[PDB]
Amino acid sequence: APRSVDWREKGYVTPVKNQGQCGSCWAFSATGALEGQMFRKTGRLISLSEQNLVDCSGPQGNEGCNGGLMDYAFQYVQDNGGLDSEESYPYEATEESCKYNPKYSVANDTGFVDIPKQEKALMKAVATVGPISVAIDAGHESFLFYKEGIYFEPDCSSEDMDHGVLVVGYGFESDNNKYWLVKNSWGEEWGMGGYVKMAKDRRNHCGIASAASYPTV
Amino acid sequence: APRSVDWREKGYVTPVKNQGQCGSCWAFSATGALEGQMFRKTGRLISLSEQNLVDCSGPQGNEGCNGGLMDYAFQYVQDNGGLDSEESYPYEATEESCKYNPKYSVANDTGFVDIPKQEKALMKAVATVGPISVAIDAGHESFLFYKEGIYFEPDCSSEDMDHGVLVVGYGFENNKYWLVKNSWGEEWGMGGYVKMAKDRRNHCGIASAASYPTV
Ligand SMILES: *C(=N)C1(NC(=O)[C@@H]2Cc3ccc(c(Cl)c3)OC/C=C/CCc3ccccc3C(=O)N2)CC1
Ligand SMILES: *C(=N)C1(NC(=O)[C@@H]2Cc3ccc(c(Cl)c3)OC/C=C/CCc3ccccc3C(=O)N2)CC1
Repeated sequence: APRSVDWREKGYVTPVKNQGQCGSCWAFSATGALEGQMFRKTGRLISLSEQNLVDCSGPQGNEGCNGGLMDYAFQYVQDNGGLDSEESYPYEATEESCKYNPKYSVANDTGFVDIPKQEKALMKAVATVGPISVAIDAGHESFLFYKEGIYFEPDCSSEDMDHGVLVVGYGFESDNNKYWLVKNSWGEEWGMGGYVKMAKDRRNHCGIASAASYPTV
Repeated sequence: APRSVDWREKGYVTPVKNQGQCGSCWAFSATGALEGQMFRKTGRLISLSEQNLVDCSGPQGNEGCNGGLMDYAFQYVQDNGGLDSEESYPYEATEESCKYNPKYSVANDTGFVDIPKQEKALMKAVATVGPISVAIDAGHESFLFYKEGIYFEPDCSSEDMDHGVLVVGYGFENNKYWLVKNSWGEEWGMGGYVKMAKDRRNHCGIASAASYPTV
């Protein structure tokens, strides 16, 4: 793998979204990774309907605005045979009723892939694949109020993760200088324009390599 | 016909766009009446690609960024299948190479209907269908540096028109007006909109080249 990656600078990443008062992180994480893969494939960046996942992917094991898994989102897309654009199926930020229309579907998959739970396996993947759906331990007062620099929270857990995010690359900066560039779904006024630099290669910090995946496209 | 009409009140109209330093007025006009008809059919408002129509409707007789006519644009969407979204084929404000992809198509038409050269006939169309493609004489100063009110250019042409726009409704304020959507950004007129004088000897030829696409 490369030494320094940023998939934003390749037009692989849509602008930062906001999930608001609803627990749909998983669906922003899924549409992020599906957006980048549809992009490598088709050359067009089209924003995908997080609401389509929030509404319809209940049977494949999701909990609407109370939690979900990214791979379950990928599984819904494959079974459903598609996913509408953000434009046709806008984010209403509550679980509503399934209004999927196949005439607007702008994405597909043939499944997903689970990266081994090593930070180097997640490095190589972020490098050859594109942006990657990951889960983190986000429960700390200090994440909720993030600003800049490399995030490192001593009390962070490596096996119990609660939040789904998207890894868009990584790089360095004198001390412990490596990081994951993580796209969050809490809008632009949070973090470094919606992004958090996570500590990379400090014992799997916040469990970023523990539940990492991407859709096959 | 209803005392007053507005299609923005009913979500048939996408926001006022801007053609820039390119002569693509026919295209923005064409996409507007086609956006309003799709909403009629489906229930989803989706923004369409002027740049698709600027590049690829050449075979129908349109002249890229140096002009065109709305009915060749409608003909192009039938003589092609559908048309791509704004997001998949963005607007570059210049004539460039044709880049259409059928995988990203979100509109269709079964043809187009032309309205008889009469203002009364146009009132009925707006009221019974939705946004209507029209063509007007815009060469005049009171249009360029125009802020507010019912427009009236005493020396406006009824035969010779050079600018395609969209009619999104009409109303009363014994006065009448045309609720016309322009493509000169939100910065011009009434948020990109203009009140043309209505039922006043076919002012600026609003009713002269009026069409709308069927679905
Ligand atoms: C997002 N705002 C919220 N969190 C979720 O929806 C989580 C994200 C999450 C946590 C952990 C893992 C992933 Cl891939 C995603 O990794 C393994 C998962 C363990 C249990 C996660 C899980 C399983 C089923 C249903 C929900 C859920 C979960 O907590 N998902 C809502 C706050
Ligand atoms: C928009 N910025 C410009 N105007 C045009 O491109 C026009 C719009 C137009 C004018 C007239 C009519 C329609 Cl439907 C649309 O109706 C009468 C027909 C006129 C024919 C003029 C014409 C012919 C060929 C190519 C373009 C064109 C024209 O001026 N169209 C560019 C300034």
